[PDB]
Amino acid sequence: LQIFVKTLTGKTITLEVEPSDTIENVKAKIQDKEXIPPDQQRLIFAGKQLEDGRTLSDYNIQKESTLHLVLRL
Repeated sequence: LQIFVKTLTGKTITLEVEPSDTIENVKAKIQDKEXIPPDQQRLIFAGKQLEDGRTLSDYNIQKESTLHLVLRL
């Protein structure tokens, strides 16, 4: 299952995930690609900010869905 993540600076990060992954698991993939501690990340999907104990399938995040990464570093 592939999803995209866009950052305020511009660029896309593409992630390999699983439908039952937690948002915490998705932050840990972004931490692997970008060096950013999970507590400094917010992920927004279609307007709505994602909570770390919920899963992608909880929010109906499907293949080719786009998440927006917002930082407070």
